[PDB]
Amino acid sequence: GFCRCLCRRGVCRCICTR
Repeated sequence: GFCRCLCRRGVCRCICTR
């Protein structure tokens, strides 16, 4: 559904999510 840098306030996760 979305493949970008999922940056959360404390942890950044750049992955590929449906």
